[PDB]
Amino acid sequence: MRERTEARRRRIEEVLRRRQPDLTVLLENVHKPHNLSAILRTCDAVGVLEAHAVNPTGGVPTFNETSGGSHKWVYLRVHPDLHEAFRFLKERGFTVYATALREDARDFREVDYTKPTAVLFGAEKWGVSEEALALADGAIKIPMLGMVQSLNVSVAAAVILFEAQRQRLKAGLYDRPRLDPELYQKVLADW
Amino acid sequence: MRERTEARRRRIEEVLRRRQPDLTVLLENVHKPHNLSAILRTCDAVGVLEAHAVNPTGGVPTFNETSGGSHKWVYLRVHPDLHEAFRFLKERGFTVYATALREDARDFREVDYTKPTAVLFGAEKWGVSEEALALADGAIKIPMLGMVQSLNVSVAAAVILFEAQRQRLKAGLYDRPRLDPELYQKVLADW
Ligand SMILES: C[S@@+](CC[C@H](N)C(=O)[O-])CC1O[C@@H](n2cnc3c(N)ncnc32)[C@H](O)[C@@H]1O
Ligand SMILES: C[S@@+](CC[C@H](N)C(=O)[O-])CC1O[C@@H](n2cnc3c(N)ncnc32)[C@H](O)[C@@H]1O
Repeated sequence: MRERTEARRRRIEEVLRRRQPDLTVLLENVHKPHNLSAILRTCDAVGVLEAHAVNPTGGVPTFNETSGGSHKWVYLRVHPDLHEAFRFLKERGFTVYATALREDARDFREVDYTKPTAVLFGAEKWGVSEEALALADGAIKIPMLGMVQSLNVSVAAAVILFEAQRQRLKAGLYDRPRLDPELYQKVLADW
Repeated sequence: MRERTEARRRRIEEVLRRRQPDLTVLLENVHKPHNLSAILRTCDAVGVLEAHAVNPTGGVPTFNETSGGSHKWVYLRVHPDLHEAFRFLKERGFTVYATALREDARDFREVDYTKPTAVLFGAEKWGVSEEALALADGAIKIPMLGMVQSLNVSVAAAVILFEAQRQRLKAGLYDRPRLDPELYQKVLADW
């Protein structure tokens, strides 16, 4: 009885209480199942409730590599195209930053991730599309101090999301629930 | 002539001038070529000169996934076993922290990465060995605020190395060269 409630029940709610409905990622054409799986695992670790994608892993979400069965816990909304994904996020109050390898992008640590924020990541071989850069509210970049031009996409997603995790921990966002009662009770129900 | 010198020559030295001889990683039994490749790409991005491993990808370093040909730039020293890798690092003044999923590990952001530091990472399916934990100077952990217990190893390596990159950028370690003349001229030679 308490194994059923004192454990599973209590730990799941504890985690649900740290879910951030206003922190997310938009994945544009991320092709490799290992990147999709690792990015969702990272989303779970920083409390992302639902992630977004356009054309993930061929068209249908496909997992394999990481995933402490992370896709079991992080919702993944797939959009028909980039404009719909942006319409969806903007209508919900998100500021959307595209990640870019351009030298004119803003340093990723200078963004305030405690505000509703969605960060867009692009295809492994060629990055965020020109279309996506045009839609975004700004472009951000992670400093590269060596010879290579870019990081693995899952890695870039983690560097940015854990800076968001750092800021929100300090700001105290994880200290109290941030899901309305209906949403909360509804996700509590699935988990 | 200037394409040969003004470009290749100048950009390579610029990067060599940011290499950190006293910041590294020790990879214990990291099996997947995509993790090894992504971790070396991350090492390049934060200025790691040489990385270390015991039993990488089956025994012989094997790359495939990431690598802006990152293995072209980051030296990888493979050791016969864990004790030799530790002897090698300790004799050189490194403090070695093991990464652990234990709840008694220190928060990774509370480590001062501006001192000579080596961070040890373990096998994808089961983590750092009990032997490695016994050898290490301390254990550190990245906060996990969701349902999953761990992050992808390459992801964990990047979260920790970019916190090191953040601290060293502030401390000004990347602002001046930190390689002795012989080492510098020698790596300059290969690149
Ligand atoms: C292989 S990279 C970009 C590749 C593209 N062929 C290029 O050379 O611009 C994949 C992706 O990496 C990202 N990304 C990689 N390194 C990054 C960095 N240093 N800062 C910000 N985003 C980064 C993008 O978001 C995108 O999802
Ligand atoms: C799949 S994980 C650990 C797996 C192991 N089966 C376990 O459950 O403890 C691979 C590895 O992840 C690391 N690692 C993963 N998440 C981490 C976190 N939150 N903090 C510190 N190290 C982490 C380790 O360094 C190691 O290289």
